[PDB]
Amino acid sequence: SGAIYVGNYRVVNRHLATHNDWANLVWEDSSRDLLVSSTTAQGCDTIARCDCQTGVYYCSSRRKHYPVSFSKPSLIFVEASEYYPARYQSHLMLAVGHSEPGDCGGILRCQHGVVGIVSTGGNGLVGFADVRDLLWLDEE
Ligand SMILES: Cc1nn(C)c(C)c1NC(=O)CC#N
Ligand SMILES: [Zn+2]
Repeated sequence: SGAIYVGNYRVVNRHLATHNDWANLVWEDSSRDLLVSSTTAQGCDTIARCDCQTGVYYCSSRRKHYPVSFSKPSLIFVEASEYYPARYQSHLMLAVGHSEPGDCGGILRCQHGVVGIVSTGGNGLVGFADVRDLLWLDEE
């Protein structure tokens, strides 16, 4: 589980979005496993705006933050999972590391702030849904 809280936005894995999230929808994209809902309270999480391929992620299934190298966001074939069929997930970054389904929503952070959230895993790879291209999370 886990979210990003920036301005009047809450950024969650689309597959973990609540009824309250869908009742307060701003933007969702199934191909990226992202959903953004409206917040009453201002958020102050800083979104990275950068090209970084090094950072740190939170892994709930180890209670540990791990430093990783990761690929730039891309369209990647992800084995069938419980919530998406076998498919191209878009805007996905991969790193060598541990992840289990409930790690979804752990933050990946670089020197510039929040890069993304844990979304895919298996075969020793963890995938993160990028948010750095979502420039509108900054404004309005
Ligand atoms: C973070 C992660 N690690 N692993 C092994 C898998 C399958 C995931 N993602 C999901 O299961 C999301 C769905 N459906
Ligand atoms: Zn960065």
